[PDB]
Amino acid sequence: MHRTYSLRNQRAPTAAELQAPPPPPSSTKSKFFGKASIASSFRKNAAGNFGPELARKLSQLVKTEKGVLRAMEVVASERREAAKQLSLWGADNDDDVSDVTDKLGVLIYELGELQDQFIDKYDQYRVTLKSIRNIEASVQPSRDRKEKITDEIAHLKYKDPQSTKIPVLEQELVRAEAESLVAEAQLSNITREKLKAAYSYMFDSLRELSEKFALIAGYGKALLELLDDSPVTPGEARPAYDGYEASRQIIMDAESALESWTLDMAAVKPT
Amino acid sequence: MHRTYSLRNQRAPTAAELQAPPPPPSSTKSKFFGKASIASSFRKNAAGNFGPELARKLSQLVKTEKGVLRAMEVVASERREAAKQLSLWGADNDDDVSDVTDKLGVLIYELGELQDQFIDKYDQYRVTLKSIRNIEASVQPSRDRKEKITDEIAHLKYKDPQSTKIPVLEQELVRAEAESLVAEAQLSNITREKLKAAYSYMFDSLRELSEKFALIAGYGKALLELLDDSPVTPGEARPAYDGYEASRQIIMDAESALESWTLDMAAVKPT
Amino acid sequence: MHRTYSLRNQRAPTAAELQAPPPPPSSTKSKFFGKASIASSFRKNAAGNFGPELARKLSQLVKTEKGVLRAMEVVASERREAAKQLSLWGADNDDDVSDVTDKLGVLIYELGELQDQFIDKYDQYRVTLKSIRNIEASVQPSRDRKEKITDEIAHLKYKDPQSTKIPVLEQELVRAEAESLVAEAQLSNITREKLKAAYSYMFDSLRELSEKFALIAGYGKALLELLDDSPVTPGEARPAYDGYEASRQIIMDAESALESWTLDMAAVKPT
Repeated sequence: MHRTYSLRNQRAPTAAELQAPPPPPSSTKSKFFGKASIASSFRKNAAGNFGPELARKLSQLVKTEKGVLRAMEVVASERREAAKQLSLWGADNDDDVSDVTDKLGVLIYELGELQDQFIDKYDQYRVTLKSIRNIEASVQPSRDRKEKITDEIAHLKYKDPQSTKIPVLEQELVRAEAESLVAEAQLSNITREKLKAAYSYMFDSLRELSEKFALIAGYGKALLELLDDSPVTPGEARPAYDGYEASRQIIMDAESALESWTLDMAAVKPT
Repeated sequence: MHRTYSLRNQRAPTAAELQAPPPPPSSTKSKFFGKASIASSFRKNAAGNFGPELARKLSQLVKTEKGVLRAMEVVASERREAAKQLSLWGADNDDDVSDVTDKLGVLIYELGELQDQFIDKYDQYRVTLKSIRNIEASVQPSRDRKEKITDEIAHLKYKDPQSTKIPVLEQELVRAEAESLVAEAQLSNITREKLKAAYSYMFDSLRELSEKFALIAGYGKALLELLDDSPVTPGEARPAYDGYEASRQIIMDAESALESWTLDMAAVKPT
Repeated sequence: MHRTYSLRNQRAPTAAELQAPPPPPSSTKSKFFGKASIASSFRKNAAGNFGPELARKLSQLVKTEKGVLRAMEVVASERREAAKQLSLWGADNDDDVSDVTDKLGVLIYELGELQDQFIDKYDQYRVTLKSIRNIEASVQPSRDRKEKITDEIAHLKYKDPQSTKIPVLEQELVRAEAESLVAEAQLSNITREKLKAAYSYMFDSLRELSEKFALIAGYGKALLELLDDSPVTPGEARPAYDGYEASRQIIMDAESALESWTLDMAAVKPT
């Protein structure tokens, strides 16, 4: 992150914040738990309660992303209702506002739909995180077997070196040594390859959602241009709205840029 | 939106979907209400229960966005925990994975922080939506007075034209006519100006969040390049990690592009 | 401070830590309040209980440094006892150890004495912090008078513009305006000059204590050179100690460098 050289928690303002000062904190700071009700919070402790020690963190990790999915499902679905209600209010308004508002509802509807595709790809990233969780949890019992083996041979050797079980326990240590070694190496291999692929796919989904979000946001700015802000005095009639086809053409250009999106092209060019 | 010429609900695939087929639907389709618990749903009906008829839709609208804010608050805060837990797991892994993972946790932390600023600006857009709700709700009683006036004069005229209250009720109709006319005109004025300003600011916040999201996503892709996917065979040691400063420099370029973001420049260029 | 680009609290190791790994955390983590008993903690809240609002932070600040002084008084005095007890143990040991140990006790005694001078200068810095506290606390009642004045004139003007007290209250606002302005300007002046002088003197005391600490520490390292670590086998006598004058001369050089310390010279040369 970006932080200032001060004991204060507040960081240095961004160049974007220089032009527009940051708004006051949101008035939705509920005086409650604030973390996806109670069942999710109790579930969070349950992952580390009765799971393998090695995979306890991963058992939380994959399921924690389910909390991301469930919360984002509400965001996508409930914001979808906002587009429903927004375009509905356009009726009890003048024609110019009605056309702009319901068109904005279409654009927000697209915002929600793209979000839903993002949650689907997010689920796929969660699924492969579950897969690496599964193999790591399968590795753990071998570690259990190995430490049990060295514990027994150490205890038996301490008791007496003439025990007949130590000749076979020494080979059992070598047994488990090669046993654990082969899949410890592939555990690093599969973790590296799967994490790289999963997060490359996840960031690909993030880039897809991000650029689509930006394209609709900018074209909504162009859509908002057909919104007269003239302060008409009372007693005088309004000229009739005429930008019906102009807003219609704006959507067509939006759809044209929507259906012509390939990963080869990218307006965002990191340095 | 984009839909195909078919009675089927499924739409035509996007060019992005042509390269990568869409993933299967998420496994988080809970068999429950699925809309921000029950209190929000019961609250949604309450807005239209005991409110002014004109502002019933707006009373829902501004408060519905509070449901967006509350749900997004969970998303921002609970995904923030995912960055916490992800970087924590980097300990019980090789050094290369540890450096990449905790750096990814930093980038996701920035993702959450930018989300929080988005919710703050979203609250401001909700607040001005509350303001237009307030004035429209203040307009409603005049409509109540006007229809009551014409109802009384019509009923009195039907009963008898010689009633002494009709001479003053006729002027009362003109009274309320000019009364309602002046602020009906400004109601259209303030609704148009405030909606345009609020949604221009909201789309400005959306563009800000979108481009910042994309910048961090792309630089995370560059960060992921320092992740060897070589399938090392068991029994052979690994060369030591060396991309400590390379990943450090990647963040510096990310911060440099982060602190040098102005609305004058925009990589996204709509056609 | 120096922190790493990770959500982990642990920072990047220093170059000094690279040569010598950091030791495990101290075993003195008492399961108690741990902040200078209870009276100091209760006193800390008392400073902000019944004090002027403007000087509440400074009233804590100057007195908080008394907590530094009281705690450092214990450190200086109780470590002074450690030098007493250390040199005492030198009796029931061989002559070589006895000479080295009691000489080390002398050096630690000097360590304590220099600490005491540091606490004295620390008290002076605390005293001038009390002085700026006093003047700022004296400024506060004028702010009280000014806001009371504007409150009364606003309330009286709201009640009626014909009130006879408003003609004199308007001049009273100008009265307090020039009143507050003259010492607000000097408040900034005196705060800047006094804080600069106090912390320059405080850092001068810190530099004095620091370099004296280092000089005694290094000469103690030279003193420790007269300490044979040979593993003498049992049954063989030891050669008699002879470095009596060598350790005596080491102290003389230490005292010679001690009495020849001027602020013009400084081994520490910041870049």
